[PDB]
Amino acid sequence: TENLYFQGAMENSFKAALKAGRPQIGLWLGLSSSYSAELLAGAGFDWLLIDGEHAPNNVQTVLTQLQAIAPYPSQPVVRPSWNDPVQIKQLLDVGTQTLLVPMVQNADEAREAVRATRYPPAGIRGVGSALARASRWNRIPDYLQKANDQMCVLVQIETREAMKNLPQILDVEGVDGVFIGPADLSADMGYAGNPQHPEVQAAIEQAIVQIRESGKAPGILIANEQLAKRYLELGALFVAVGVDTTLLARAAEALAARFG
Amino acid sequence: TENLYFQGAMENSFKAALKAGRPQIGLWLGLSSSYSAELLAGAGFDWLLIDGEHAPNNVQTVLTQLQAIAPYPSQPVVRPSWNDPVQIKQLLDVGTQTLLVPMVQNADEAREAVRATRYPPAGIRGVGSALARASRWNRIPDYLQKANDQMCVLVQIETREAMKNLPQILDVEGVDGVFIGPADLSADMGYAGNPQHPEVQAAIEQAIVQIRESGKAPGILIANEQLAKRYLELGALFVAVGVDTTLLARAAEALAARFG
Amino acid sequence: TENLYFQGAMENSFKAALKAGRPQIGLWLGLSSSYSAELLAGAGFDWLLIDGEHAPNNVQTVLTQLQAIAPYPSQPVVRPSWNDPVQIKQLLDVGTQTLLVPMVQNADEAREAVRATRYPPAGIRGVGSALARASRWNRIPDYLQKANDQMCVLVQIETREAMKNLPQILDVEGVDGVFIGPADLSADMGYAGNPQHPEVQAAIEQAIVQIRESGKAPGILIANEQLAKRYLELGALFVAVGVDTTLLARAAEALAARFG
Amino acid sequence: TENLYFQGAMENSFKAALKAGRPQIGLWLGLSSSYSAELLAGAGFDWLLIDGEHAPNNVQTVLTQLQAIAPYPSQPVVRPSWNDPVQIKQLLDVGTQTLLVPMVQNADEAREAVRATRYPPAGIRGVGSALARASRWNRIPDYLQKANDQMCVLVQIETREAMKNLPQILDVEGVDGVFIGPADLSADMGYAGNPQHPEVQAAIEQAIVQIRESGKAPGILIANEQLAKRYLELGALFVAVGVDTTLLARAAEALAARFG
Amino acid sequence: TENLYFQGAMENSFKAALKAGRPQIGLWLGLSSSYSAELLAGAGFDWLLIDGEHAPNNVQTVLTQLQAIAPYPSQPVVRPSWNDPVQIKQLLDVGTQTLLVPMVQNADEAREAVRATRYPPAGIRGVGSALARASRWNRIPDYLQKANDQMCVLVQIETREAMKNLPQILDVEGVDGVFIGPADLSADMGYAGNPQHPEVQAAIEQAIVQIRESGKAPGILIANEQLAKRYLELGALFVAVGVDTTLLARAAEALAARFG
Amino acid sequence: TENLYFQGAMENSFKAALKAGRPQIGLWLGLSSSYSAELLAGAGFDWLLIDGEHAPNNVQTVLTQLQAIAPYPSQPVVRPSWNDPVQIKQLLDVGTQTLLVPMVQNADEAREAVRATRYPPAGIRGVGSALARASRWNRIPDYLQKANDQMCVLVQIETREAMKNLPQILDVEGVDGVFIGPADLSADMGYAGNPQHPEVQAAIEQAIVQIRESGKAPGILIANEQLAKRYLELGALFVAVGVDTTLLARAAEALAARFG
Ligand SMILES: [Mg+2]
Ligand SMILES: [Mg+2]
Ligand SMILES: [Mg+2]
Ligand SMILES: [Mg+2]
Ligand SMILES: [Mg+2]
Ligand SMILES: [Mg+2]
Repeated sequence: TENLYFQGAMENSFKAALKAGRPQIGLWLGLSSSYSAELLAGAGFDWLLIDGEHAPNNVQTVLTQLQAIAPYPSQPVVRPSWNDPVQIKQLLDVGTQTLLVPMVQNADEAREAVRATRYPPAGIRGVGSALARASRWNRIPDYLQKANDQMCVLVQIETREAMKNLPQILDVEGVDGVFIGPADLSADMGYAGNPQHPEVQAAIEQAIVQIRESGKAPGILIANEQLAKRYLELGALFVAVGVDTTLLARAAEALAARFG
Repeated sequence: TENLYFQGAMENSFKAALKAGRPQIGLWLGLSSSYSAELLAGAGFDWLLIDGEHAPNNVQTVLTQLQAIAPYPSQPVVRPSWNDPVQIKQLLDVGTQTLLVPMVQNADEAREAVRATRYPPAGIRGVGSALARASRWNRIPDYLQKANDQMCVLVQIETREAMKNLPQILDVEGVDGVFIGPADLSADMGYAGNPQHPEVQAAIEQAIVQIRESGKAPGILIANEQLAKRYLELGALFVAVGVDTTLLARAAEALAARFG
Repeated sequence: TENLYFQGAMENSFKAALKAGRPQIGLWLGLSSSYSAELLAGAGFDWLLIDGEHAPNNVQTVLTQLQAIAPYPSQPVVRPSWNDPVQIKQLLDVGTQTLLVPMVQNADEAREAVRATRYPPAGIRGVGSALARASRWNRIPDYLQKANDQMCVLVQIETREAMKNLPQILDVEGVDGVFIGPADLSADMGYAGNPQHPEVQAAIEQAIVQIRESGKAPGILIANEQLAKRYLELGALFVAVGVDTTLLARAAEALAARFG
Repeated sequence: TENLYFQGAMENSFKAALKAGRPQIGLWLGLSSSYSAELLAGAGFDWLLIDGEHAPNNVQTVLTQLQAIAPYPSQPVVRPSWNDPVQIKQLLDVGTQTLLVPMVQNADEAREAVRATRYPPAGIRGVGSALARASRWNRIPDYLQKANDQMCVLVQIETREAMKNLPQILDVEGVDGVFIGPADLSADMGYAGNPQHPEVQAAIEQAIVQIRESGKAPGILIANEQLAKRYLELGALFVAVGVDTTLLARAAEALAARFG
Repeated sequence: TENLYFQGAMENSFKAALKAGRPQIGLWLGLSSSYSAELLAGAGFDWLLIDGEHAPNNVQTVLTQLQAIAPYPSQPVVRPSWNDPVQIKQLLDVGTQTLLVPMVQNADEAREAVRATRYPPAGIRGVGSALARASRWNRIPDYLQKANDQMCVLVQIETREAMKNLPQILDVEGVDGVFIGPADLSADMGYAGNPQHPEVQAAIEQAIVQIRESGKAPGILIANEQLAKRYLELGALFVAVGVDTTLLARAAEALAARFG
Repeated sequence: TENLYFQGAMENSFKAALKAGRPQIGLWLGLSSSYSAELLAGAGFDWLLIDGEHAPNNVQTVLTQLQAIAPYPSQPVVRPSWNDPVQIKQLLDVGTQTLLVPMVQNADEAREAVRATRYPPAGIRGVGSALARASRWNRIPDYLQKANDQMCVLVQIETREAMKNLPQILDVEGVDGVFIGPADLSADMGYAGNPQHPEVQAAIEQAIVQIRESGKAPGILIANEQLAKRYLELGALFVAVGVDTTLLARAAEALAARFG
């Protein structure tokens, strides 16, 4: 069984599902807890986003959430605080295989994101596999030779500039998905973080169509179910449909109010 | 403003509301996190139960949850793992003023629970108020003289033995409320922790009525809203109407299912 | 896949292996770290002992070690600090199914250990399965009805008194295995925690044989490999053959010495 | 009350006091503990500086110190390790509203500090308010529209270069205060971190006068009471008068020595 | 140097100083922080009391405080939450050699405290020295044979019952010192934790004299310096003269007040 | 003794041993635990590398590992995640005196590493010694004047570019040692992280010879003992001969396999 476990651990199931065009339904994790992460790992989502940008996470809390999530069918995705090669290196060594990189503005930045995930000559990933949960402390055989192909890089387009540079970003080898962040986008477009305006919606839907056309996976986070279904219909392949903090806050609030 | 903060830290608002016959709507906290505790402190509940019996909490995590909840209107209640004077002492020194004591079987045990919370001569509470958050490290004036009166002891009746001893338990001075645990009770009655059986409901209803007629506050945890309203109708004064882990688990499950 | 994950979370593989007379090779975990626990879960042991008696562990660190170990074939066993029903309750709710109970002196104490692990009417286990990782927050169907049968209670015999009471201890229903602690035993016999004396070895051998003849599983911790094989030869079924702190300390020492 | 709490939480009282020219007396927090932070929150200071530059703090320990301090009249100020937009973003999302930015050398850097705190179009603050304690997980109404005006940016001038560029820094919109760091300044001036030299004192006092003249708030940390009063007389508006580690170390040392 | 480090780790310097009649000046540690413990270990105290009774400490935080204090001349003493053999065992295995045991009421209880600290046949201390920091994971040679003699047991007398039993308590072999808790004592005597009353002072003075005449070490905690010197004058040998939380709280308060 | 402790703490024994040409045998610490660090501090190594680049460490876990290691003869060395002046500043303030800086490509970068460790005018180290464990909260006398000379900067050459720039790096004042990272080097040379190729070995041995020739200390990490002895023979002065995670994983694996 250990052998079975290790020859099984390497494979990036999320990446494989995106390549095959299987839509993946996700939940955002901002509770920054390995305990609630495990609870939510059993809810039935295809993927769970561990947010190191907008939730108080770091490399150490990412590690314990990956450990919590590990035995479940739900697949972890991790958002670094920015497109930082050092931070990406550290997240990969604790076992991150799927990265959601915020604020990717152009093809150079997208390329930098991809190269941060890959060992030389294909990138600049630093080698420390004996030390790393990524290789299970060198129990995964041929880890150094197998690692690059199982990395999944998803880049966020969150500004008008990023939207303008989209065709070039879609040309970058190793960018597997492009995620539209509606809150940051509408803010950049002058709608103060509220995406429910026709101009923001048009830019979002056009982008999803262009992304899918290139053969890459479109992604988005949207709490409105009707909009989520509509993005799915247009070809989005990684769609986060809620946020743990929001689910908890709204369920508790609605419950308290039912009792006055 | 510091004088003003301290001369109001002392006051037990939950105990005052129970004495006045104001019904208090509660949420159970099993997430064991100061982060989600603060989030839930903003939802509008009268009280929040920090569970040290059935959730992975200790004195240390109780402390950080009390700190998180402090500026909000919601009032903290703490459940020790058992009727243990040592643990009760430690919970009180970190600032706990309202205790929900599990598995109180008779009047002697209820009396022991009360005495654990009170300084001599009215009890056996150990003195270390310079060290303790309870007195805000001695910034609350005359803490040793004001502490006993602001302690609020709630005892759980969870077995047929406990239900038989209810009249005597209710005669114990310092027992402010009596809480029925329907799952433990139904388990003891032969229904395996499933309270939705006529015999269990009848015992619960009779106990609520009996508690309230003796001038004490009846308490209960119940996830079913219609049962909750019925118990409120009957005179229950501290009613927890959901559990954070359950709210979170069920909302995430339903969300995932809506997308298949 | 979630249904499939849950309908297999319930099953105690260690208990099943012991019942079938399959010898189980174990490693003791005193490092008190979810990080090294995961590392050691990949090494190939049948079972890992999370020590809450002689290592700085608590319910909280047990929980994170269980999460770390979960996806691996190695099965977790937990040692509480003593035969304490409250601590046992808390360990079970975080997901512990196999307990190694220290200093069990007689059949009454063995019976108390068994009853602490079982829901009424077969025991006194407190009910809080909505809150607990044990039921995966109620995602395991019919948890309350399936829990008792998957509990595996191992009792330590560590004194001459305990050895005398062995026949009666072995007659206790629910005692699945009997573990001999050679250090505590030799200490009680007047050999100061050093088990390598003929009189101690003879008592150990006789107990192993006696345990196995009664149809129960004999257990032991032994760092000496040849003694371990001998005890296996004699019928021992759960044998811990080293301790993580010792493995680490001795390998580092020998390495340093090779370089002067 | 929840409504009252939220419509009350948004307001930056420290910023309002500085605009009104009310001098604010502060204590530096380097103990990196939510426990001692709460203790010191009751001491009567107008503000408390949570030091992420010279004390072992990070985003997570800042969060728990803010939670500890929250119910007290003392107002939190947070120093990031440097003028880092990513780190500033993370500190703001956990609820930081007043920032003390070290090593601001010129007006460009001061402008970058200001823009890191503001949502587009006024800055580059990333939007993730559903996830954030800053908005109380979206319970503060109109958070996105109200947030920019409640941010308070204080910049540190700590070198001869910064002193030379002071007139231009004072022209930067959104810089509410300018803090002189005497230890770093004297070091840059060739006095090895000791500010008690006439040339350092002259540069400090001249700067305080120039700062106040521009209508912005001068600030400083000084352990000497006589110098503190003298800086206050010259118009300094945010003056930290001690450091928790120093208060503790000196009180304990003086106590031990009194007993030989 | 490792041999040299280990052959000096074993020795209890506090116990040796008490036996020689050298007065030891102490500081109480309620901050529950390994960081402030190290800071205070440099202040010049003979001993530091890590409080597990009235401060939010556990075995885990005791361990990190012992590690922090280790390289300094100040000697650690640990107070368990009560006279509990299980907790005492766990405290000893993490390296505690000097215990201050609260609420010892009679000679039987004093004897139980002593026996909890000693390996058979002189006591009931459980054997797990390979796992324990106490033996430095077996690097201290002949640990099992040297441990008992380096244990130092101090018992608190805190009630009128305890004062009556003092002669018998003092006849217990292994009781190295007797500590009077003036707050608990005055509370029991009817003075509500306020020891500054003639009757309480007289009982304290008489006990100090009685303890010292029996050849044992008298101990006390007292924040008032002149009372401390008086008790020293009378023969007290372990005298804690302040509390870290109090030192910190009072220095910060006085500082704030000097600035209004 | 406090005086003795402080006037003793300042001295960098590792730096002194390198200047005197005493070879130093090391162990890498990737377990990221203050507990196992203390265990390994007693194993007999001259130095221990706390890895903040490839192990999940941060400033806070470095701090607790330094505290754990402090009383032992083994000397701590710390690797930051990169040549980052802010991170270096924070590591120095918690007490790091010996730094191993990864990915130093040229003499400019080496100079930046050196200047990050030194107070003005010799570098850009920020001054906050009252707050810092580095000065023992200002108990080390003349800390500001003594600190620069006790800093020990070791730079890693890990690419073909770094190897080409070696002569210039060796000319940089304050670079005390040059460490070859074989895994990163062979990766850069096209051998995918496996250093056991003649071309990698030749580049390594030539570099060691050039380093020692310049009068600076060569260093390396190598798990093969025969290669370690061979690098030592050529003049390497800081040689790490194993990794804690590897020692633990391989000892546990070999043990499990001996029992089938
Ligand atoms: Mg965004
Ligand atoms: Mg119950
Ligand atoms: Mg034993
Ligand atoms: Mg400065
Ligand atoms: Mg006392
Ligand atoms: Mg490297």
